[PDB]
Amino acid sequence: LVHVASVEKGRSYEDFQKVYNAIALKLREDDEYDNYIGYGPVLVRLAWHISGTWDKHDNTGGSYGGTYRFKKEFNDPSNAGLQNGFKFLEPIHKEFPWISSGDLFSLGGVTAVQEMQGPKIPWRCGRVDTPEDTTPDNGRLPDADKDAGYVRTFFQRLNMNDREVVALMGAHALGKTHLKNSGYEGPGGAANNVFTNEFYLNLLNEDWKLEKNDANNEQWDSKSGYMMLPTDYSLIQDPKYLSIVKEYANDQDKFFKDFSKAFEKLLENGITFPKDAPSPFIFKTLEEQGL
Ligand code: HEM
Ligand SMILES: Nc1ccc(N)nc1
Repeated sequence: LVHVASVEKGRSYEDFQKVYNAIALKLREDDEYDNYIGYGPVLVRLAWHISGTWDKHDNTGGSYGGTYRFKKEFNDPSNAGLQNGFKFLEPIHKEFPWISSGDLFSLGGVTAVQEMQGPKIPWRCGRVDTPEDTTPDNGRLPDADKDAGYVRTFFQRLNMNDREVVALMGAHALGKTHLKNSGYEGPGGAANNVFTNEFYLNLLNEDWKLEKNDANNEQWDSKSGYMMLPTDYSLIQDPKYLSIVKEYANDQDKFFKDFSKAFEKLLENGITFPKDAPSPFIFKTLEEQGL
């Protein structure tokens, strides 16, 4: 099962920078969403969930085919809430109808990370929409009520190692859990629409108490009003994860560089890029363009 990247006909860096810019401008404009968190976090989660269906064993799922647009995947219980991200991107797709769905969803996540002052994430075009019957069944995205061994084994299916898993999880500084979406409630820190290494600092420095929420699920709560999922907290229960948590808590630049690599890899799993494919694009932020 081979998915070969195919550049949208005649398109180049400038075309994709325009799509970036439209996403970034709408991120700025539609600022009220989710009690003024804005759409950044949900777009990052959308990019991850459309990628996280991948299975290295047979190359099913993954970002390439854009299959989130089909009802089976759109209505995955694991994807509850992501409809808000898709609705955000609808006017973008209308303005730029030539971009593939997988390119749009993945570019949304890259744009969100960068516009929230995160690391640059190199991004490659050429995902191609595939038919409805290529949509992966529900149940490939991870549960949150589990322990470190679960997390480790889960991410092996995505070809991610301990350092890549701990780096990716730093995205949980962003946005919040919403009780009605996932059965968990609250943010992981204070700056939840700015991309920082706060997730690791909060894991190490807050006083965490294991409580039940209003959906009768356990989660870890701090008196500052932050929360951790059981799978988040597992990163300080397992000694191998804990060492990497401490590394990223103590080195912002290292976290940014490792996140950027892991997130690009996540968004590109399953895709074969021709030797003659364009190099990865690194988009300028609005701020860098004076826009
Ligand atoms: C063991 C792996 C993970 C689990 C179990 C997990 C679980 C969750 C859950 C339950 C939520 C709350 C959804 C809702 O109520 O709205 C959430 C939110 C989020 N997740 Fe994860 N996640 C995992 C990994 C990741 C990864 C790898 C990324 C991306 C690099 C990521 C990005 C996000 C973001 C940005 C949000 C906030 C969304 C919002 O505010 O709307 N997650 N995750
Ligand atoms: N989205 C999110 C926020 C906080 C935590 N701990 N996990 C996930």
